[PDB]
Amino acid sequence: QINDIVHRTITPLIEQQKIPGMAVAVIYQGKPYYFTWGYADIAKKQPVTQQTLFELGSVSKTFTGVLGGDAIARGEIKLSDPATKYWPELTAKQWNGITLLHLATYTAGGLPLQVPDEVKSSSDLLRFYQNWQPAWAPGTQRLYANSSIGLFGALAVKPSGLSFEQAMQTRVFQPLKLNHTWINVPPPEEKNYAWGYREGKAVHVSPGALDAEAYGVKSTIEDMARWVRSNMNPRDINDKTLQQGIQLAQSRYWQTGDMYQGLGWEMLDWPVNPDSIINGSGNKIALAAAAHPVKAITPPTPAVRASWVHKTGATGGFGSYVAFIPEKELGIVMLANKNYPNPARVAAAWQILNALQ
Repeated sequence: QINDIVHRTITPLIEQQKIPGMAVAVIYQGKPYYFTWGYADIAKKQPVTQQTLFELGSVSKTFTGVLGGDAIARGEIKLSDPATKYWPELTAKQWNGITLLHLATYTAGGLPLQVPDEVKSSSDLLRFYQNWQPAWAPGTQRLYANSSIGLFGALAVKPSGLSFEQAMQTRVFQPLKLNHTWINVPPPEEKNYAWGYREGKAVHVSPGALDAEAYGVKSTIEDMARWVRSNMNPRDINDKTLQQGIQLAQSRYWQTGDMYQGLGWEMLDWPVNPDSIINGSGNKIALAAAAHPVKAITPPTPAVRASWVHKTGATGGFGSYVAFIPEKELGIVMLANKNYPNPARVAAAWQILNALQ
């Protein structure tokens, strides 16, 4: 049963990685199953519950990709639009030919993993992009980057007239009944906000430019189970543009190695080789490992049901992982208040979902 494989996998993982608190949801034949361990606050012995909020880190990129997909489905943007269409002050010559597709899929030509920590004002942000010099031509190399998809999210909402948070709330969170999912945790919900732990110290994510767009969502294990269900079976969503946007986020725009780049989501063909995904999540020590040549998929392949769809995410004090297999109606969410190595997350998720086929 589900309980046995979950306990048999997560209990050693928590011990090996010294994880202070953890929540897991397994989605199995259209129903969620929840598990919690440990503490949201170690000192106060406040337990992790199904209402504890965890920082999703870069799992937030799946929300940004879906929000962008919804804007496409609304007719507000196209991925073929130039980035300058929505930010005309981006007059620097290197931006000719860079599209929203490039920003969304990390293929603009070497935008850096992090926005520099010295970027504080909007003028600081404009100068950063104006001074950026691409290492490669657009649409040739994938370099995973907050400064890339973060800007995609910020520009994707410009035709709506809404802020990124208002757009995300009204167009994604509220239609899917994610009523305990936040970019900015409101004061009444702070009692539910777990502490993250980095080297035994309690921490929360630090402010940064494009934080909301790139890594800034906090959510419960229940809302994330609903998130996985909605992305696994979009045809069950009654909001047409949101259903379409969810589908567009699992389209395959680029191929590199064994994986395909969606909007936020990343996909591999199912059945998936576990070494392919465990190794693909490892630490990229060498510079060359950060850039991957991409093959254009034109037109993009519409969402393939026989896929392993997944995304890792971390902040200073949290580590999260989401994966699902639409063909098998199977998925998992793993939220922890410690940033522990990605390969450990993927291996545990693999063992659980493999046992449930």
